[PDB]
Amino acid sequence: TSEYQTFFNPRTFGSGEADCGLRPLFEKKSLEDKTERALLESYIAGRIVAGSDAEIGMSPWQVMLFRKSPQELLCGASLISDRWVLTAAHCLLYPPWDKNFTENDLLVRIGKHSRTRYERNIEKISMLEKIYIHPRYNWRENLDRDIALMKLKKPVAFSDYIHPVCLPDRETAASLLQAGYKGRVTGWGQPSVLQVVNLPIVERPVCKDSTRIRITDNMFCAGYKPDEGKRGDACEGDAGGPFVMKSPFNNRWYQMGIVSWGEGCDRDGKYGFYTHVFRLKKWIQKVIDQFGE
Repeated sequence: TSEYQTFFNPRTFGSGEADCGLRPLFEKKSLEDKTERALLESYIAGRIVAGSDAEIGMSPWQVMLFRKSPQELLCGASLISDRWVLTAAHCLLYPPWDKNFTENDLLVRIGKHSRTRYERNIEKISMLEKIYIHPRYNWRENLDRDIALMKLKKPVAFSDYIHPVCLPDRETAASLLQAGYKGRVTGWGQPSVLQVVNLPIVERPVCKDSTRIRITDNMFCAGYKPDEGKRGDACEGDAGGPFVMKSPFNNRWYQMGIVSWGEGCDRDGKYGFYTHVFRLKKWIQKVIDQFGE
């Protein structure tokens, strides 16, 4: 009994929205992951330090984006439906590096927890029907509008390990997406299981002051001041993967950001910059509706 008003047409979006952002191995079993209370600034088993290993099923919207041949790990991504996947544009299109991947170059692995171990009946491979990149994606400057959608060849089957994440409404965005609230990034970064780091959202004027890159409203930032030592490293989060927050309103995980880039990954305190998913919902709806059926 946790209420959620679906936003998208299941005809174009595929299925998954009504039950989005509730994890089968956690919210559905009345269980909690080892660090989610830390997002509430509450510490129960001791200060963890830096980032740590995710538990089986902690992040069932996690999607890895691979280059087909030769098989190499390109980026993170997130599953928002059985049919649609979110990622960062520069993962696919980056001219300064002569990077321009299309559907045929790529596959996605969904449901993985380890990496030095395959997963029977657990991880799914899936090919891509089509890639959609924001047309005002700016790679020349600041990575403005760093967001892309990828449609799966065939809809994936949801399991305990595969389940989509929710996308925010105005009210959720207005309330969760503010300084001092904490979010969560995940990445593979030699570590051998998916790493989780929790990070506080940083105020816009401080984000603007940490860098000479022009920061636009299509971006937010999270992390700790260059002062602040062994805390939690934003740069652990793989480019294009999700920045997620738990709504106290309804116990649901919402994807607030797409990991775009890191600032000062060579400092004591690192800041992460994220594509503002809510400011882009308009564009996401536009592509799902045009291209989803």
